[PDB]
Amino acid sequence: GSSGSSGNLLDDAVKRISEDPPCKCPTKFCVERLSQGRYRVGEKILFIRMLHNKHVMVRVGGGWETFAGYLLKHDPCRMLQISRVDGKTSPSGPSSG
Ligand SMILES: [Zn+2]
Repeated sequence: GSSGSSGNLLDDAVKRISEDPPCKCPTKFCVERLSQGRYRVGEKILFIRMLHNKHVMVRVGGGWETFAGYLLKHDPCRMLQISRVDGKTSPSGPSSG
C-alpha cells in the first residue's frame, strides 16, 4: 500500500545498498518496503534499522547484523567480494501473527 512520505533516510540507504553493488544474477533480490523499519528480504521479513542514520543493521533471530552483510550472505554474486561470515544458529520453526 501507498503511504505518501518524503524520501526516508533508512529507506534511501537500504535501497542504495541493495542496489550497490547491483546484483549480477539475472534475477534481482527480493526487497520490498512494508513499513518504517520493515522490508521483505528474500523470502523472510526482517526489521532493518539505522543507527544514528550512519549504520544500517537488521533484526535477526539472535542479534543484529549489517544489512550489507546479511544480503551478501544470501546473494551468491555478492559472496564473491571479500567477505567473512559463519551462518545462522536458530532452532527450526517459523512464526506467525
Ligand atoms: Zn546476485
